[PDB]
Amino acid sequence: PRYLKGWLEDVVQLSLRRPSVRASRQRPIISLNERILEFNKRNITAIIAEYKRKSPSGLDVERDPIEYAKFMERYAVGLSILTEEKYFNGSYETLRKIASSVSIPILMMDFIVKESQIDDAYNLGADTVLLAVKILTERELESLLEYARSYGMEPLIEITDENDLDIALRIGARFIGISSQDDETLEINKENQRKLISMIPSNVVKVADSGISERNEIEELRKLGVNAFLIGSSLMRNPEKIKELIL
Ligand code: NI
Repeated sequence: PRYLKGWLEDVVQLSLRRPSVRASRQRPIISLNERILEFNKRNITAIIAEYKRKSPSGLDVERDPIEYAKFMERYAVGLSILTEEKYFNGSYETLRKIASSVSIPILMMDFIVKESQIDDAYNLGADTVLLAVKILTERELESLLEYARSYGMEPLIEITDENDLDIALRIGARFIGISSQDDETLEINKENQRKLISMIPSNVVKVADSGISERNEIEELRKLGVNAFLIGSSLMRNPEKIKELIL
């Protein structure tokens, strides 16, 4: 990984030492990016419901993961399942129960810094992973995209700024997540995100996460070409809000 400072460095250290998993996957890769494209065809607002009990931003909730995934199976374009343990309270069991029970696309959200972690997603039943430009070297990014591509997964590559975009495009990314939050500091900038989004080739599938709770915020973002929306906190707190966001 890159040399990092502070909480991010700590989590990348946790992550290098994370025990891998052994399981045979008993389900297909259901492609998150294609389904998002499919919901653009039908003009259905395409929302990735995130399941996370905790965030470094101070969310701290208990709720049943299986009931949540099931409720979201009906309206979500896919699910994002936090598996990082220390800062998000996630776990691989959560992903495994979640993947066993629904048949919409599932993304594994963690801090992937080694191949066995992508192996962990596949064996647990996730259909794709998030990669962070910001914690990987360019050679690690490229080869971890190649490695996820080899289980037939198109990874979601997170960019926070323009230098991230240049590295992402160069390494071949076609599925890009644009974060308003910078993870190393927790600097939130929604104007920086808007600029960044206009620079992305028309040919990449674009996912946006702010801290989205409002329908107008989704609408603005769609106008700029954003294909799908990663929404966590507000749906952790009121799942049924999803209905009003999809309408
Ligand atoms: Ni991130």
